[PDB]
Amino acid sequence: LRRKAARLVAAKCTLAARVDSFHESTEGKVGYELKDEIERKFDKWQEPPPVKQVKPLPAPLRKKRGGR
RNA sequence: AGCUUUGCGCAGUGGCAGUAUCGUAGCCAAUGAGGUUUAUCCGAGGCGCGAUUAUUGCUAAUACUUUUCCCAAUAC
Repeated sequence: LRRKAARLVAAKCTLAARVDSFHESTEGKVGYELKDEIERKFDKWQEPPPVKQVKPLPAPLRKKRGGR
């Protein structure tokens, strides 16, 4: 997942650098929000897979079409 | 006043393929999906789940017997 993470980190770093180039969000709210988003998307990737049901065999046993 | 371009609908005439089509009050996505090549470069859907003849509807093929009429003198 490291390249998928690197793309996201690069995008959010571009956003933070554009934020900082005008010296706005001096205290650091935007960076904290972007880091929180990055961490949440990282946890989503590593979140354990959902519970998935087993499909039983249908039945051991009707008209059919015909054309081109 | 014709000619013509783009996108969207309604149709008609064809051709091609059934290992693919569709759904997504599930998740993520141009504040970036995905990146094997062309990476100080490209640029959209992707994942999971679900339905199924790997889209779905029709149409057709897989049979003859009920009834309802009857006998009689030109005679003790």
